[PDB]
Amino acid sequence: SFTGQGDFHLLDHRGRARCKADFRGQWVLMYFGFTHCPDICPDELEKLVQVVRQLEAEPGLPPVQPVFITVDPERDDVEAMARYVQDFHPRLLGLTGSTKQVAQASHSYRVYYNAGPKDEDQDYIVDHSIAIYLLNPDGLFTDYYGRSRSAEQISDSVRRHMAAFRSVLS
Ligand SMILES: [Cu+]
Repeated sequence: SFTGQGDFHLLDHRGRARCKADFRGQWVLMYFGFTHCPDICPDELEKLVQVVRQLEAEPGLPPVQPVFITVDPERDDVEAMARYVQDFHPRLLGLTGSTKQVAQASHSYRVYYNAGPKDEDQDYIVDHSIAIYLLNPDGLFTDYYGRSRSAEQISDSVRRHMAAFRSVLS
């Protein structure tokens, strides 16, 4: 008795907070990042935006909506997300939160990011190991992508992930 649908809750880049249930009826691309990457995110977000724009051009392919998610709150803001979305394009979506969100999400859904020690000198932040995930139109996941790729492998992989997950109404 009760559901309780394997939920989640994050802040919207305009000062609200969105639940798992709103995103139903879409394909959604989940990206784990932070508002201060030097030279990985400004490749990959533009690289993925070119794949999203290919799927605006090519008829019958899935409407892949991106979300960018902050992995640590000690350097972010909802107003920083609001810029990080819009100065790329208003088709972006920015999501943020705090410890008892991101920790209980990670306890429910185990995934890699490296919290490091330090003592005296002192570079290092957190490793964000360039993986992304496909969330789908009932609030379930399909599979992963990333590690090292570029648009020509992505559009064919999104076509193959589509041909695996399927429609129905066939
Ligand atoms: Cu990055």
